[PDB]
Amino acid sequence: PKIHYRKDYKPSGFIINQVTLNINIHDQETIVRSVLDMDISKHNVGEDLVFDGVGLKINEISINNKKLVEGEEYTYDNEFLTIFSKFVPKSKFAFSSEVIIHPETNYALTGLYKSKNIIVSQCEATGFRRITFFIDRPDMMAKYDVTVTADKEKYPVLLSNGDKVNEFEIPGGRHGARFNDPPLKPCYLFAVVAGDLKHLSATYITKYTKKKVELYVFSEEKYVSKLQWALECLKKSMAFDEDYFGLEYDLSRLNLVAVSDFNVGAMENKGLNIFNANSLLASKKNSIDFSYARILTVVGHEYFHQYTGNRVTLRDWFQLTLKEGLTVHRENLFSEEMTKTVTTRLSHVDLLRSVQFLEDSSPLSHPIRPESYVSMENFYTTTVYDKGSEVMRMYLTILGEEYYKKGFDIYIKKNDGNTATCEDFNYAMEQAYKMKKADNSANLNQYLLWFSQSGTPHVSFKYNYDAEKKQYSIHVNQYTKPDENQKEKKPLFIPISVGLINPENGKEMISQTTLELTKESDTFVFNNIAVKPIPSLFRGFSAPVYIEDQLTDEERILLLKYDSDAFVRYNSCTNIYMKQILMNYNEFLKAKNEKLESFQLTPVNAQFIDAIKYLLEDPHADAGFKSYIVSLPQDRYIINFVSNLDTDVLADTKEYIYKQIGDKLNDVYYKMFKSLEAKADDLTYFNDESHVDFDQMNMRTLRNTLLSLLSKAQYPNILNEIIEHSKSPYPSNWLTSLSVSAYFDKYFELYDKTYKLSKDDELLLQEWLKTVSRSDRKDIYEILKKLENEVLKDSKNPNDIRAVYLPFTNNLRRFHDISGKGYKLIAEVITKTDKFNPMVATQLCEPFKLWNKLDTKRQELMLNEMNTMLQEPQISNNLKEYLLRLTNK
Ligand SMILES: CC(C)(C)C(=O)N[C@@H](C(=O)NO)c1ccc(Br)cc1
Ligand SMILES: [Mg+2]
Ligand SMILES: [Mg+2]
Ligand SMILES: [Zn+2]
Repeated sequence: PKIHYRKDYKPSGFIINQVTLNINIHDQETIVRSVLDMDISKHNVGEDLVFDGVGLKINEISINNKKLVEGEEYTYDNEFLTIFSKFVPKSKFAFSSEVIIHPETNYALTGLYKSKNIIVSQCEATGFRRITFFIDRPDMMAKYDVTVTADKEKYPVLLSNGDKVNEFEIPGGRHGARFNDPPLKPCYLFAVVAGDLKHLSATYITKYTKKKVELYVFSEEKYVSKLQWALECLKKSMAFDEDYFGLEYDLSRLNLVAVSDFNVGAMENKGLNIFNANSLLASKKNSIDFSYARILTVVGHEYFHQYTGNRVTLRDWFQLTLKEGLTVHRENLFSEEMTKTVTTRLSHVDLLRSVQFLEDSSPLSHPIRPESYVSMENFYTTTVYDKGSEVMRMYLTILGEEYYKKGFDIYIKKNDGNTATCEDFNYAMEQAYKMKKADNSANLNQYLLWFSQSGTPHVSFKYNYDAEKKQYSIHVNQYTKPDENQKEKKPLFIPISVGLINPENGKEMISQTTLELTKESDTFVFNNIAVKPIPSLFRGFSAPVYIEDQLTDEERILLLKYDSDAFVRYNSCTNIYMKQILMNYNEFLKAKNEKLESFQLTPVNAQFIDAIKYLLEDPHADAGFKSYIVSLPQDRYIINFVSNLDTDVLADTKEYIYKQIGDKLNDVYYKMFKSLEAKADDLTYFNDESHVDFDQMNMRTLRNTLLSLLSKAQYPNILNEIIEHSKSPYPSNWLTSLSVSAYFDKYFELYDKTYKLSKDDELLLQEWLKTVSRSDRKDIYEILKKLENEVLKDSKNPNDIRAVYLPFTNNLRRFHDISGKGYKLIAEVITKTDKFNPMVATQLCEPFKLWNKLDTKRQELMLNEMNTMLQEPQISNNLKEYLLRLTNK
């Protein structure tokens, strides 16, 4: 296993100036001819010419139109093409090759592959080497001239980067298209698409240069009517980057293409973005509400890459977070502006503090700029993406909007058309930091620790108030637990957005303030504070940290009701919940350990329940926010606070807490579920695919959340509401009716009903699969078997496999069955999947990420299955490295 190190970076001894491709798609094979106009770089030391080339069938290779003989002049081991230096020229030369590949049987979905009836490429990060020989690394910038030929019947639409400069007929019912893309680009941004595609189109005129940009969105003919929202999101994305960042699109045309088989969400190939179908296609009749936020973010994400990723690219893959973390940040700013709901920001924080915090306290923990990798695909992580985004967002919090836009502009102008590192961005921000602080002595050298230091910082507080002097103090410290990456952790630059709430009237006591914590501990003092305040800390979640507010539940309730910041309210609620959960957990645990005949449980705080009722009944309060407060924290958030987690005890704990709150508020829940119906399920714009109301969708989220609570509680005659719910035109509703019916005898009745509604739409069926997979059923294992035999079968579609299994993995009581059969089931799916798709195989390993946080029995069970997987003779490099790191080997 070759290990690559960040410290070992050095420029290539070679240069690739021009790439001339001929791609020749036939029924049984695809022939790829490539001419590389190359040169010798100043870093050259007469070394062998080594190309990346994975799974290529060599017909012939040449240097300056002279054939190379195998063995005497070169060797090829199906991974590297090694041309001995004595046969390598010392000036400008041309390398050429003709190889054969087979997209039809490429089920790894990397390189060139077939998705249903569409030929499509995926080259990031190391996919281009699976198409032809190349020095497959992002710092090898080249010009591209690409010709694609194919059967005209089967592949009328041909697409690649750049401008289409020629179209021509070919004898035998074939045709060709030539694409010239003069601007330099890394090879992972190369793309090609061939198929019977249908499209929607529009013309966008840029804000400043008034340039006409042709926008095209593609899909297979059957789903062409699901492209409308995507086109709207693209227009929105272009407008936002113009309005916020002052950035216009520089090309004549932008294509978006949806394919059914895709490993991730989408890919930002220059002028040819390629999407997972579930992240581009939607209709109000055939999609759940989440699809609309999903498509908005993903279309937005790929578009913002055009500057942060494409025009300013990476020096090496260790700088991945520079384009991904920064683009997610831009996507988040975009989404918050478009949705105009507080739940947008809350949803990102909810994701980070559950999934990413878990990762960062697991053996897989890494900094957003990793120090090493075996398979780069294994580091496209929530750490690199989402913690990266938070690190990028903190710049904005520190600098403020005005100076952040100035610093960002410096970064773009100074690095446009070039490769860049994380240091380059921090430099640009430091320039704005100097301007803001009004002295050239200020620097952001400490901030670089955010890129290099792994683990989640812990921030705790102590408060003091002197009523006589009207003086308030906030004593703060930070701490990061040592791990396998850093022996000693250093204090980070932590920006703490704070407010001070007057507990008597709920008003703000000070103006907007961001405390800059740069030491291990500090004391921030405030004068002229009339009364003892309740601190509103880390407003907007201003830093990716564990917050320990040290507030009483009384104080947290007051913030929940009266604070102005959405997150702090949300977090105060979260902290009240966590305290309750941890208390009841230990009480349940001690009773189990000591085998007690009787014991007591601490009831849920009555004033807390009163506060929930208060908010729920407030008509001016946000429906989305309401759905969060009636929901306990994510299991993966909770586990970060519990050692040797007994999943049954946690399940017991949650059930007790929900029942306590339900026994008081169920009537309020039902009353709200009925009153929200009119606005939530309004059909006025059901046939307008460009009209999306995120507030209305939040109301539906609240209704479906309340319905779930009422169903679990077996509320009187709630089954009637469930039946009526199944007749709703909105998929979010009638799929909800399926999952909540799990607690009734009518489940399999709705199972068949919803299946018939879903079966004729590829994406809708996959949502149905997720709904079934996540169903709280005692017979879920029998149900999964039914899905495998009747629906899933032999499908190699990642959307299909992930839909069937991943939701089930979050079933706290059933997946973590003490027999370990849940662990055995997924390990079998992982090993099975690994034979044709290593990336998705590692994706299916997500349940095992918390293995060492569980009780000793469940630890042993998970560990056994992972060791079983590790001993599979044909295990991929991706899966092997992932499991080796996860199990600390
Ligand atoms: C769902 C989400 C994580 C946002 C995604 O699609 N990421 C892309 C990406 O960054 N597109 O620009 C992605 C692309 C390549 C690889 Br390998 C992994 C993830
Ligand atoms: Mg091959
Ligand atoms: Mg299919
Ligand atoms: Zn991206």
